Amino acid sequence: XXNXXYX
Amino acid sequence: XXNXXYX
Ligand SMILES: *[C@@H]1O[C@H](CO)[C@@H](O)[C@H](O)[C@H]1O[C@H]1C[C@](C)(N)[C@H](O)[C@H](C)O1
Ligand SMILES: *[C@@H]1O[C@H](CO)[C@@H](O)[C@H](O)[C@H]1O[C@H]1C[C@](C)(N)[C@H](O)[C@H](C)O1
Ligand SMILES: [Cl-]
Ligand SMILES: [Cl-]
Ligand SMILES: [Cl-]
Ligand SMILES: [Cl-]
Repeated sequence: XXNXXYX
Repeated sequence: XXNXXYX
């Protein structure tokens, strides 16, 4: 993970 | 990707 979003 | 670094 480590990313974010939101999709 | 998804991992990091820095090499
Ligand atoms: C992770 O490194 C890339 C280069 O490969 C940069 O372009 C990017 O800004 C950097 O990402 C940030 C944001 C993220 C992905 N949510 C994490 O918090 C990382 C550690 O920092
Ligand atoms: C997403 O990350 C930001 C930056 O650290 C926090 O401010 C935010 O609280 C966080 O979102 C929470 C709530 C969410 C979107 N429902 C998910 O549970 C994420 C993983 O954590
Ligand atoms: Cl994560
Ligand atoms: Cl992070
Ligand atoms: Cl999402
Ligand atoms: Cl690197």
